[PDB]
Amino acid sequence: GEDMMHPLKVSLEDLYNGKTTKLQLSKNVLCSACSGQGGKSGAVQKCSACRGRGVRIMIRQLAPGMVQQMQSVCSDCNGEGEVINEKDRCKKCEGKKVIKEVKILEVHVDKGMKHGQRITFTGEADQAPGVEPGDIVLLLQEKEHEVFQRDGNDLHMTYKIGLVEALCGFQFTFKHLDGRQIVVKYPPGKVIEPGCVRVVRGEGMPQYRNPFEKGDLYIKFDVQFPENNWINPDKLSELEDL
Amino acid sequence: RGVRIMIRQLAPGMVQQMQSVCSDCNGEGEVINEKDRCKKCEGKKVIKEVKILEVHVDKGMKHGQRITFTGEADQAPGVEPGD
Amino acid sequence: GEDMMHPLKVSLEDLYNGKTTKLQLSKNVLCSACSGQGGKSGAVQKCSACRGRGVRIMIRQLAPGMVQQMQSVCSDCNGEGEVINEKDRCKKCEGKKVIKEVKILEVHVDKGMKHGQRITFTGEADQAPGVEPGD
Amino acid sequence: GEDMMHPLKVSLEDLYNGKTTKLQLSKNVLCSACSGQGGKSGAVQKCSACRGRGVRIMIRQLAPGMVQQMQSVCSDCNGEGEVINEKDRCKKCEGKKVIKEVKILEVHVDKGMKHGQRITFTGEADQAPGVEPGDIVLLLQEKEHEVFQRDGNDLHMTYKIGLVEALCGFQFTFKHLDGRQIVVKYPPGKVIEPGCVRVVRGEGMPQYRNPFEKGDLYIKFDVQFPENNWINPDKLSELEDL
Ligand SMILES: [Zn+2]
Ligand SMILES: [Zn+2]
Ligand SMILES: [Zn+2]
Ligand SMILES: [Zn+2]
Ligand SMILES: [Zn+2]
Ligand SMILES: [Zn+2]
Repeated sequence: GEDMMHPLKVSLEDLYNGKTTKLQLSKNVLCSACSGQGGKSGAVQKCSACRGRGVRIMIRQLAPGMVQQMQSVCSDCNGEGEVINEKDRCKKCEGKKVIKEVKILEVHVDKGMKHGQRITFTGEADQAPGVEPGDIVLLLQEKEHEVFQRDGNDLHMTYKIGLVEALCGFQFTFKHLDGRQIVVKYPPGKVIEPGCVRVVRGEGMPQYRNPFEKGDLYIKFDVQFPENNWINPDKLSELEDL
Repeated sequence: RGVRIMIRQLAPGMVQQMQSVCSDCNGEGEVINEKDRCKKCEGKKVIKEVKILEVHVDKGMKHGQRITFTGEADQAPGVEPGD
Repeated sequence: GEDMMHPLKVSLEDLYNGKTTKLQLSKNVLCSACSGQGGKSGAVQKCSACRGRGVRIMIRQLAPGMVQQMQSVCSDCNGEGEVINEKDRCKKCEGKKVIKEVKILEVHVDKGMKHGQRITFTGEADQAPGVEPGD
Repeated sequence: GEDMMHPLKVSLEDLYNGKTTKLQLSKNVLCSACSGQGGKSGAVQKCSACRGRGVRIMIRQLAPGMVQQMQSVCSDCNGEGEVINEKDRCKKCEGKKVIKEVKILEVHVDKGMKHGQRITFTGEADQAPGVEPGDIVLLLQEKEHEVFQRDGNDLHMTYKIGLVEALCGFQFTFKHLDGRQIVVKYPPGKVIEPGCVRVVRGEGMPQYRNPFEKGDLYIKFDVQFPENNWINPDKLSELEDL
């Protein structure tokens, strides 16, 4: 049978911490009451309606002397070309050989898993009579995150700082993907240039299969200048001297 | 026949037969070479002409009163014109 | 369209406290690339294979002088009776007029709800061309 | 005849001020001594060497039993297939019907002309017997300029300023494409943000055919922060208060 592909939307926190989620899927299963045979041997009859074709040709007049032949799925066998009396299949499928069942799959998203990574559930796809079921393949879709951008195992963020912080040193705090508060300290007497990047080592994403190893966090600094007229002209001399 | 049956597919396995007036004889069922009729009608046996009728409305005429111009309607081959 | 019925298994604690749960369902949606038309007007062709029937009659010999005629869904149009070139529909449906999409429904189970109670999501069932979706 | 295309490399100053330049080109002209006839009527003889083919097949042995046939241009008629005795053409062409002459073209580059603009000299290409000459087409190629980048009729430049200049106002001078010194003044109490753009109106490129109208000059400001440790920590408080 055909494999079923489903996108699983995951956050950066889900990918960092790991996540177990329950996915509800509706799939075709072989009808438990007739084991797909549709019905008993000799219960399966040619649909009289479409004469086994699955489809009926309906004639719609558009104008006198203009008829449109439309092919419609046959109402009496729903396209199957066969009819099975309810008593021979069950009061479930309806000569269809399958029933829609709701299955809950438990999905494990491991630490450090990547965008586009596949989680396969073997033989979990749609069942059909005389067909071995395909797989359900979940495709991991990473959601955009407001603070962090992921590059492989590394994380990138933009942090806004004032001119005073950029020149005189600073301390700031942010929330990481595990919910820890990280305190970043930059010593006085070192300058942060506008757009410059600094690194916080080991505060990136965990490696897949090796969650003890992590990438790095790169912080791009956006240096905010003070507004128009922030200082009296008389004090510009004192600033120049410094 | 004057008409052609054109088949329009609506979907694979749904065909609509539409009757269209035949492009080649404009519904007449016959064709006359231009040289045999003229460069006017076109095997049509008639031409559209613009006629000016002078209409006299007499004093005291009533709403719904009829003014008839005899034989002034459309001409057709082998047909005496209406009014 | 037909309504889709799904059993939602709930515990007594879920029914007592109330519960919000996310249900992932796969449904047929109209193909965004051809708006169900399947393809452009005149892109829809009769399947040559089954001559518009959706099905092919395959002859299986059981023994010399015993042939079984089996009706199989036509491989070339997957039962539709029509074929649409990929370029006329998209590289998605495949002349099918629909695509399987995964939708997440947020389901609210209120306090005191009963066994057999129905929660309806209107128009959320399978879409088909020229058919208003069921619930 | 075929048109001759020549790239003319022009600077922004050339395009702003206008430029007259002399271009020396070598072209084929009809031989003044035989008027292309090659020679007198009956002076033109089939080349005996190549029997009128212009080419000779030379056999080079590569190994015994391996011969390479190479087609070479015929030495005796230089590919023409004909030979004209020197006395019948002149001591110039040599039965060639043309001579290489050096022509100087005066090229006018007007104010506001654009990259890729064509200057055509009609009938100035190579002459051949019984062929009307093609044109010489000069294609203007704008050279990169160290300070200014041109966009249509507008000019762009990057100007570096200190943090003090960005906050307290500044005055600077630059040399324009006409060689004028432009003094740009920015008033005190207005801030220049890093990477912000300002405009000096009417200091762009002149419009082609309308050199009284000019585009604008856009100045991107690159704000230079002071280096690491530029101020004593004790003075950081005084800076914060301002
Ligand atoms: Zn069944
Ligand atoms: Zn049927
Ligand atoms: Zn489609
Ligand atoms: Zn088919
Ligand atoms: Zn000569
Ligand atoms: Zn020769």
